[PDB]
Amino acid sequence: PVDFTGYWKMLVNENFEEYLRALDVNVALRKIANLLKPDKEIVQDGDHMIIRTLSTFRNYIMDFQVGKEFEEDLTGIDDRKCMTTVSWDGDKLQCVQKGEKEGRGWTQWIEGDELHLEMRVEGVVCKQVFKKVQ
Repeated sequence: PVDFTGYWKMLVNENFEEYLRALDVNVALRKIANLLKPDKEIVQDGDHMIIRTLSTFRNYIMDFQVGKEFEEDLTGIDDRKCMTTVSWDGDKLQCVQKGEKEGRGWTQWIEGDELHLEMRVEGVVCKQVFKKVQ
């Protein structure tokens, strides 16, 4: 129902250190992650989506069909593998990442001209907000 396609620049990044720690990211890699302001480059065609999380350090690429469970390789983040499903919730995207960590996933939606992303694991919540450059 919504088209997320765009290059979205980060404006807000709350509790990211707390989220990476809950994934057992070691202290040096958390130190550099503090420098980063990852952007979202998204291309979508219907239920097919590529979400490229771009940073000067390391990118993370997601490439998926909404509603199709897939083996997600989170190499670069915590190098785990998850059984992951992205689903439509109205205009919102809900992601459940099944694996070692409880309650791992995220929610993505657009409010106005703002891309919103909440990342969760073990009850830690990271809030990110992005905007296209007008």
